[PDB]
Amino acid sequence: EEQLSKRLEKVASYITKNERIADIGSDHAYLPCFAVKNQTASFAIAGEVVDGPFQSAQKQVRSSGLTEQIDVRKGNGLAVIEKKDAIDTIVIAGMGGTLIRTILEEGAAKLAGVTKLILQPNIAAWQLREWSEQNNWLITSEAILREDNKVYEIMVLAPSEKPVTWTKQEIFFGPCLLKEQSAIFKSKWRHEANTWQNIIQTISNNQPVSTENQAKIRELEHKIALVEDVLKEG
Repeated sequence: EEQLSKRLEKVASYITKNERIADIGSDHAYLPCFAVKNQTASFAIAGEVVDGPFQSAQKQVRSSGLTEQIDVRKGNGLAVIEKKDAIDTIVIAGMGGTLIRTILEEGAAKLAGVTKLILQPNIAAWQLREWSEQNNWLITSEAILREDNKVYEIMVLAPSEKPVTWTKQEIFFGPCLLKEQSAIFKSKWRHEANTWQNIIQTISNNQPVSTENQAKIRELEHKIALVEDVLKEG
Protein backbone atom coordinates (compact mmCIF):
# COMPACT_ATOMS: atom_id res chain seq x y z
CA GLU A 1 0.00 0.00 0.00
CA GLU A 2 1.19 3.54 -0.79
CA GLN A 3 1.30 6.23 1.91
CA LEU A 4 -1.40 8.94 1.58
CA SER A 5 -0.51 12.50 0.62
CA LYS A 6 -0.34 14.88 3.62
CA ARG A 7 -3.55 16.45 2.30
CA LEU A 8 -5.45 13.16 2.21
CA GLU A 9 -3.88 12.00 5.47
CA LYS A 10 -5.24 15.13 7.13
CA VAL A 11 -8.67 14.58 5.63
CA ALA A 12 -8.61 10.89 6.81
CA SER A 13 -7.55 11.98 10.30
CA TYR A 14 -11.12 13.23 10.88
CA ILE A 15 -12.59 9.74 10.34
CA THR A 16 -12.33 8.21 13.81
CA LYS A 17 -15.32 6.20 14.95
CA ASN A 18 -15.36 3.06 12.78
CA GLU A 19 -17.82 5.00 10.51
CA ARG A 20 -19.76 4.24 7.29
CA ILE A 21 -18.26 6.78 4.86
CA ALA A 22 -18.81 8.06 1.34
CA ASP A 23 -15.89 9.60 -0.54
CA ILE A 24 -17.24 11.68 -3.41
CA GLY A 25 -14.87 12.00 -6.36
CA SER A 26 -12.48 9.70 -4.53
CA ASP A 27 -8.83 9.95 -5.47
CA HIS A 28 -8.20 6.29 -6.55
CA ALA A 29 -10.15 5.18 -3.43
CA TYR A 30 -6.82 5.68 -1.58
CA LEU A 31 -8.58 7.31 1.37
CA PRO A 32 -11.37 4.67 1.66
CA CYS A 33 -8.78 1.90 1.51
CA PHE A 34 -6.61 3.60 4.16
CA ALA A 35 -9.58 4.17 6.47
CA VAL A 36 -11.04 0.68 6.13
CA LYS A 37 -7.61 -0.93 6.57
CA ASN A 38 -6.73 0.96 9.67
CA GLN A 39 -10.29 0.34 11.02
CA THR A 40 -11.30 3.90 11.37
CA ALA A 41 -14.04 3.16 8.75
CA SER A 42 -16.21 -0.01 8.59
CA PHE A 43 -17.63 0.54 5.10
CA ALA A 44 -17.01 3.03 2.27
CA ILE A 45 -18.64 4.15 -0.96
CA ALA A 46 -16.08 5.50 -3.42
CA GLY A 47 -17.96 7.72 -5.90
CA GLU A 48 -16.67 8.64 -9.36
CA VAL A 49 -18.34 10.51 -12.22
CA VAL A 50 -16.35 9.33 -15.30
CA ASP A 51 -14.46 6.22 -16.64
CA GLY A 52 -10.75 6.72 -15.98
CA PRO A 53 -11.23 7.44 -12.27
CA PHE A 54 -14.04 4.90 -11.82
CA GLN A 55 -11.71 2.16 -13.19
CA SER A 56 -8.67 3.33 -11.25
CA ALA A 57 -10.72 3.25 -8.01
CA GLN A 58 -12.16 -0.21 -8.76
CA LYS A 59 -8.62 -1.52 -9.35
CA GLN A 60 -7.22 -0.02 -6.16
CA VAL A 61 -10.07 -1.56 -4.09
CA ARG A 62 -9.42 -4.98 -5.69
CA SER A 63 -5.66 -4.65 -5.20
CA SER A 64 -6.27 -3.89 -1.50
CA GLY A 65 -8.51 -6.93 -1.02
CA LEU A 66 -11.25 -4.61 0.15
CA THR A 67 -14.06 -5.38 -2.27
CA GLU A 68 -16.25 -6.66 0.63
CA GLN A 69 -15.98 -3.36 2.56
CA ILE A 70 -15.87 -0.77 -0.27
CA ASP A 71 -18.36 -0.21 -3.03
CA VAL A 72 -17.09 1.74 -6.00
CA ARG A 73 -19.96 3.49 -7.71
CA LYS A 74 -20.36 5.65 -10.84
CA GLY A 75 -22.52 8.74 -10.36
CA ASN A 76 -22.66 12.52 -10.28
CA GLY A 77 -22.08 13.88 -6.78
CA LEU A 78 -24.27 12.35 -4.04
CA ALA A 79 -26.20 10.22 -6.66
CA VAL A 80 -23.93 7.40 -5.49
CA ILE A 81 -25.47 7.42 -1.99
CA GLU A 82 -28.71 5.68 -1.07
CA LYS A 83 -30.78 5.91 2.14
CA LYS A 84 -30.22 2.19 2.88
CA ASP A 85 -26.44 2.76 2.88
CA ALA A 86 -26.74 4.41 6.31
CA ILE A 87 -23.75 6.71 5.69
CA ASP A 88 -22.36 8.51 8.79
CA THR A 89 -19.64 10.64 7.16
CA ILE A 90 -19.26 12.19 3.68
CA VAL A 91 -15.83 13.27 2.34
CA ILE A 92 -15.65 15.69 -0.61
CA ALA A 93 -12.04 16.67 -1.41
CA GLY A 94 -10.00 18.02 -4.34
CA MET A 95 -12.72 20.09 -6.00
CA GLY A 96 -13.60 23.76 -6.06
CA GLY A 97 -15.78 25.19 -3.28
CA THR A 98 -18.58 26.16 -5.69
CA LEU A 99 -18.71 22.59 -7.12
CA ILE A 100 -18.77 21.10 -3.63
CA ARG A 101 -21.51 23.50 -2.61
CA THR A 102 -23.51 22.47 -5.74
CA ILE A 103 -22.99 18.80 -4.84
CA LEU A 104 -24.32 19.44 -1.31
CA GLU A 105 -27.33 21.46 -2.51
CA GLU A 106 -28.39 19.18 -5.41
CA GLY A 107 -27.75 16.16 -3.18
CA ALA A 108 -29.51 17.62 -0.15
CA ALA A 109 -31.83 14.59 0.27
CA LYS A 110 -28.80 12.35 0.60
CA LEU A 111 -27.72 14.21 3.73
CA ALA A 112 -30.50 12.40 5.68
CA GLY A 113 -28.90 10.71 8.68
CA VAL A 114 -25.35 11.94 7.89
CA THR A 115 -23.57 13.32 11.00
CA LYS A 116 -20.19 14.48 9.65
CA LEU A 117 -18.91 16.19 6.50
CA ILE A 118 -15.20 16.48 5.82
CA LEU A 119 -14.70 18.96 2.96
CA GLN A 120 -11.47 20.01 1.29
CA PRO A 121 -12.08 22.77 -1.29
CA ASN A 122 -9.28 23.80 -3.66
CA ILE A 123 -10.78 27.32 -4.16
CA ALA A 124 -13.49 29.48 -2.61
CA ALA A 125 -13.61 27.73 0.79
CA TRP A 126 -15.80 30.63 1.98
CA GLN A 127 -18.64 29.26 -0.24
CA LEU A 128 -18.84 26.22 2.00
CA ARG A 129 -18.77 28.30 5.19
CA GLU A 130 -21.72 30.26 3.78
CA TRP A 131 -23.44 26.97 3.02
CA SER A 132 -22.79 25.92 6.63
CA GLU A 133 -24.57 29.02 7.89
CA GLN A 134 -27.53 28.71 5.39
CA ASN A 135 -28.07 25.07 6.27
CA ASN A 136 -27.20 25.06 10.00
CA TRP A 137 -24.15 22.84 9.93
CA LEU A 138 -21.61 23.74 12.60
CA ILE A 139 -17.91 23.81 11.73
CA THR A 140 -16.25 21.69 14.42
CA SER A 141 -12.68 21.41 13.18
CA GLU A 142 -10.48 22.95 10.49
CA ALA A 143 -6.97 22.57 9.27
CA ILE A 144 -4.68 24.46 6.93
CA LEU A 145 -1.60 22.87 5.44
CA ARG A 146 0.93 23.38 2.69
CA GLU A 147 1.91 20.52 0.36
CA ASP A 148 3.94 20.89 -2.90
CA ASN A 149 3.89 24.71 -2.39
CA LYS A 150 0.06 24.84 -2.44
CA VAL A 151 -2.05 25.79 0.61
CA TYR A 152 -5.08 23.57 1.35
CA GLU A 153 -7.92 24.11 3.81
CA ILE A 154 -10.02 21.30 5.36
CA MET A 155 -13.22 21.79 7.32
CA VAL A 156 -15.28 19.31 9.33
CA LEU A 157 -18.97 19.94 9.88
CA ALA A 158 -21.86 18.43 11.84
CA PRO A 159 -25.64 19.14 11.82
CA SER A 160 -26.84 21.73 14.32
CA GLU A 161 -30.43 22.09 15.53
CA LYS A 162 -29.57 25.63 16.70
CA PRO A 163 -29.00 28.45 14.16
CA VAL A 164 -25.44 28.63 12.89
CA THR A 165 -24.43 32.28 12.60
CA TRP A 166 -20.91 33.27 11.58
CA THR A 167 -19.14 36.59 11.39
CA LYS A 168 -17.85 37.63 7.96
CA GLN A 169 -14.31 36.96 9.23
CA GLU A 170 -15.31 33.42 10.24
CA ILE A 171 -16.78 32.81 6.75
CA PHE A 172 -13.72 34.22 4.91
CA PHE A 173 -11.00 32.73 7.13
CA GLY A 174 -12.54 29.85 9.05
CA PRO A 175 -13.75 30.02 12.63
CA CYS A 176 -11.25 27.43 13.87
CA LEU A 177 -8.43 28.62 11.66
CA LEU A 178 -8.69 32.17 12.85
CA LYS A 179 -8.51 31.10 16.53
CA GLU A 180 -5.46 28.92 15.82
CA GLN A 181 -3.55 31.54 13.77
CA SER A 182 -0.95 28.99 12.58
CA ALA A 183 2.20 30.13 10.76
CA ILE A 184 0.73 28.81 7.48
CA PHE A 185 -2.50 30.70 8.07
CA LYS A 186 -0.68 33.97 8.78
CA SER A 187 1.71 33.58 5.83
CA LYS A 188 -1.09 32.68 3.37
CA TRP A 189 -3.23 35.70 4.25
CA ARG A 190 -0.38 38.22 4.39
CA HIS A 191 0.65 36.92 0.92
CA GLU A 192 -2.82 37.42 -0.51
CA ALA A 193 -3.22 40.89 1.07
CA ASN A 194 0.12 41.98 -0.39
CA THR A 195 -1.14 40.95 -3.84
CA TRP A 196 -4.44 42.81 -3.35
CA GLN A 197 -2.57 46.03 -2.29
CA ASN A 198 -0.36 45.66 -5.32
CA ILE A 199 -3.38 45.30 -7.60
CA ILE A 200 -4.92 48.48 -6.19
CA GLN A 201 -1.73 50.40 -6.93
CA THR A 202 -1.58 48.99 -10.50
CA ILE A 203 -5.16 50.00 -11.25
CA SER A 204 -4.95 53.40 -9.51
CA ASN A 205 -1.94 54.39 -11.55
CA ASN A 206 -3.57 53.66 -14.94
CA GLN A 207 -5.89 56.69 -14.93
CA PRO A 208 -8.64 57.03 -15.83
CA VAL A 209 -10.08 54.30 -13.68
CA SER A 210 -13.35 52.79 -15.06
CA THR A 211 -16.43 52.48 -12.84
CA GLU A 212 -15.84 48.65 -13.03
CA ASN A 213 -12.30 49.07 -11.67
CA GLN A 214 -13.35 51.52 -8.97
CA ALA A 215 -15.70 48.83 -7.65
CA LYS A 216 -12.86 46.29 -7.92
CA ILE A 217 -10.70 48.61 -5.78
CA ARG A 218 -13.44 48.91 -3.15
CA GLU A 219 -13.69 45.10 -3.08
CA LEU A 220 -9.91 44.73 -2.70
CA GLU A 221 -9.85 47.37 0.09
CA HIS A 222 -12.54 45.34 1.93
CA LYS A 223 -10.54 42.15 1.63
CA ILE A 224 -7.32 43.79 2.81
CA ALA A 225 -9.20 45.31 5.80
CA LEU A 226 -10.51 41.84 6.71
CA VAL A 227 -7.01 40.40 6.72
CA GLU A 228 -5.67 43.33 8.78
CA ASP A 229 -8.47 42.78 11.28
CA VAL A 230 -7.73 39.07 11.71
CA LEU A 231 -3.93 39.37 11.81
CA LYS A 232 -4.19 42.47 14.08
CA GLU A 233 -1.42 43.96 11.91
CA GLY A 234 -1.29 46.87 9.47
